[PDB]
Amino acid sequence: HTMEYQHLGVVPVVSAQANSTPLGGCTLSDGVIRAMGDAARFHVDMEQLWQAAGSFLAEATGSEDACPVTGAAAGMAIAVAACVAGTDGLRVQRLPDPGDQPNEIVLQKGHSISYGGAPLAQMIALGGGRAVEVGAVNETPRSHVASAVTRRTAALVYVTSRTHAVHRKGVPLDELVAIGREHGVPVIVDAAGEGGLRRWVASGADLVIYSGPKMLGAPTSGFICGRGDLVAACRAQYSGIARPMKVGKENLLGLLQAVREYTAVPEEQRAAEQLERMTKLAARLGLSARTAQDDSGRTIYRVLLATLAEEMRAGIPSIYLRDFHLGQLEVDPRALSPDGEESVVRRLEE
Amino acid sequence: SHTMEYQHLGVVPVVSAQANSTPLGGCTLSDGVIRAMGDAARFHVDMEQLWQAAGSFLAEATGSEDACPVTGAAAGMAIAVAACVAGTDGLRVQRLPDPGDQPNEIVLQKGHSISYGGAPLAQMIALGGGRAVEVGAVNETPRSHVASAVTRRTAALVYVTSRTHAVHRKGVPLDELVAIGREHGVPVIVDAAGEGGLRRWVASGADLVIYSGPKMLGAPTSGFICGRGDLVAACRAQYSGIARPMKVGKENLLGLLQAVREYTAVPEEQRAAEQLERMTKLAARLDKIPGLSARTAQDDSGRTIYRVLLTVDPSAATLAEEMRAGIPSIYLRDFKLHLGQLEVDPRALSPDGEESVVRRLEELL
Amino acid sequence: APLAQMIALGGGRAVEVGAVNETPRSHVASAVTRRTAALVYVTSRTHAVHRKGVPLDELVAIGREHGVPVIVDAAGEGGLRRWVASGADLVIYSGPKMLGAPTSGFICGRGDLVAACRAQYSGIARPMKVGKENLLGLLQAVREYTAVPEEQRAAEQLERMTKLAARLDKIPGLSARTAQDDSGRTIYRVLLTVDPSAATLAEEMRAGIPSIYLRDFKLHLGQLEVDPRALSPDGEESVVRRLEELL
Repeated sequence: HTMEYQHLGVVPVVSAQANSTPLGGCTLSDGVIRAMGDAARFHVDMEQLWQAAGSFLAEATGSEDACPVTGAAAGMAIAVAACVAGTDGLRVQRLPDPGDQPNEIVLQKGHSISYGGAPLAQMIALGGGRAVEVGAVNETPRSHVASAVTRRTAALVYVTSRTHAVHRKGVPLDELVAIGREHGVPVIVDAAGEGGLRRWVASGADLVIYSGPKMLGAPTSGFICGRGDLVAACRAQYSGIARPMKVGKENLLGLLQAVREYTAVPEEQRAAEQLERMTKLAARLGLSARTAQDDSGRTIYRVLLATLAEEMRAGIPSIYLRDFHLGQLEVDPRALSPDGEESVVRRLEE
Repeated sequence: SHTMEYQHLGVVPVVSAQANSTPLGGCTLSDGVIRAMGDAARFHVDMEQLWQAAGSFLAEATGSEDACPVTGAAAGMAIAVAACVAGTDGLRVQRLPDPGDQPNEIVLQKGHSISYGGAPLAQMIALGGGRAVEVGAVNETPRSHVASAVTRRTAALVYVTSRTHAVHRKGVPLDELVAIGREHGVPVIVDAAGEGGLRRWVASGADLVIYSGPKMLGAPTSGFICGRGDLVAACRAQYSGIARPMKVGKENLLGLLQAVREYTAVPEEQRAAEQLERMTKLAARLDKIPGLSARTAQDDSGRTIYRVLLTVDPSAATLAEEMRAGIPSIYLRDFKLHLGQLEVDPRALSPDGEESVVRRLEELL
Repeated sequence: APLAQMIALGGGRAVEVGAVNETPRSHVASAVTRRTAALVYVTSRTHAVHRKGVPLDELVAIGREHGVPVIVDAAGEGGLRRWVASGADLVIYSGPKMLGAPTSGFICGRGDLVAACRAQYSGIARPMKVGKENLLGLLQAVREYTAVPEEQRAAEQLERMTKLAARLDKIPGLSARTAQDDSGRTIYRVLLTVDPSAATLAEEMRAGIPSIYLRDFKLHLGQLEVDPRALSPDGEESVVRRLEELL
């Protein structure tokens, strides 16, 4: 028979911590799987595919254009390269050496996150930029970011995630946009796991970065959308530092099909079905189990429950819970199958 | 509820008579490979566990100590270089492309300074924290020159096997680079992207060998680095660093494993025999066209690949542009346009693709 | 001695653009700045590589746009006019290669830059002495070269190799055929196919009583080539006699 996980000794795991990269991202629907199989059967003009894919994702996000990438980590490096080197093919070939181009990338200290143990500054460095962090972890004044922009500044960076980044007393996105529009400096937004496809582009940001597997139900993929001239600069880096960040034709069609399925389901029906499933789940679960919405203010509902964390990950159905400061644990339903939901209750009884 | 297809985007499939080119989407996949990608998409797995299991699989097929999947040969060069520069130290991995205090000079022959679809090999070296030190000239590189360039600041030697993209005229063969690497304790990195042999390149003693999936193995966008167990471990560590944006989906990896499983079941003597008879019959059908002279030609570099060399005499350059602009877009191998010739490569040419070449050529002569 | 070394002797610094298998036109144009003194182009398809590169006429157009001269290495070219006709400012020929001259050569092209070449004989060209005997030999060699049409030199060479290829194909184990130059030039050689060691056969030819040097550019393909450009009629018989005495 054809190769499967069982032939490798790899046992499937249960994910109660959403679509994390160390677990393979997300599982794909039948429609996305069909789209990847149909794409694998033909040769196509990949430049013609990227243009059509850009137009599709542009309409989905209300932006001028879009450029597919492998994911948000690549999207940041490529967006930085686009702002530093532009479309000039020689400068594309020279990166990460910026030559004489402005390459300072300004961000709040509280947004100095890491991509699975890889610093955001490393992605900035891969695109030829030099990260310039301003302010402190607990506070960054607006004027400090404004005073950081000089003739050497290539772009500003903002991280939306309230899970990885600190936003207390920092600089919100609208103030960064006004700063970028004041100095004529692009604003790059890392919206890797955001469910909103339009609100981040609507803020005026020049480039917005989305990760495919996190919320959109796509395979390993992603895209950068925003201003047309800068998106063209993003595509130009595939002759440079983005060339090893290879996006296959199968992954790209899977991402487009996943966006089609994601935009068809109303966001109001996604929360009600998720709350009713988690409210009933909190009743089935000693132990203090309750239903709690996202503490950062999102339409995501989990079950608010250290030694038990290591125990659930080692059972016959390896269950990975959400461990985001001791206190209590969380059960994220974004990647929880109906079988995986009953498997959680069956193992927790032990 | 119709799924997304190429036609929905306005993209029409093309006919490749120039093998599995990246700009044309790599290669088409068999039903078995397609099935493997779909099955891998239906479960979450420990990706660290999957990378170990896949590593042992690819190491066995290539006869090496271990292997590390990658997105392709371009990523494989950057990761292999990073492995020799930063090693397994997590902070060092996080700080690339800055090499810090580690030796980072990467020695290669001038003739091997190629580019991966625009992106030079020296650029991939720089992404991995290295600095390219090119020795010799395109038409000559003495062995002594390469050995005199290896110092305490040298992190790796690089060798490129492709006789299509690189140049080997009066250069330094692989076995001599291995001997130089062994004398100085410097690893040897081999770009064997489109090689058909899975074992001979590891068998040279090279420490890291790089294969691209879509080229010969019929895999989806993917690849792997195989070789010495300690340096393969250093490759996996780069996925916490410069390899993190070079993501390999679980579907692409399982497709690659199924592609290798199917590739090792068909002997190379059977693939060449069927290809020789398929091009001999195709060359006869084309030679009958008025003005065109077609003959079966073995690969100039010496490989067991057979194409149809088309001799034009009535414009060979204009004929290739006419073939790409037809209703079925057909891409011929125009490496011999300066000689006034074209080539029909079968490596990506379906049986129906052969008829398209004959039909389009007949409708234009 | 690399071309980049010759560049450094002339006070320049080599700026190599692109890759061996590809160099886009835009890359070369973006590398030309106010600090660029010249563009260099090498015609030889034997020693240089031109796969997906920048043709000479495009380098000329780039040079004209930036006011930067173009230097052409046409060392072994047979055409005396076509390379100047491209608009290149300086074109370089080597005497002994095709013109039958003694050790010598010349640079031709734009009058102002040719004058600057002569001035270097008070500088880095002073050790590169050209004897009055070598120069007159070169002039007489060009006089004799321009009197024989290229269509007559090729015809006699084609018939000489066709008859030689037949005499070699009759040798046991050796397959000989007349082959035009792979790069497309009007030069004809005899491609020798060995099947019984092609590498050992060339070493055997160089170690014979008459030392014979074959063209071993196709040793990796298991082939050898008999080039006639320096092969006297008596030299042909030596090749047949030595090959017969070893098969």
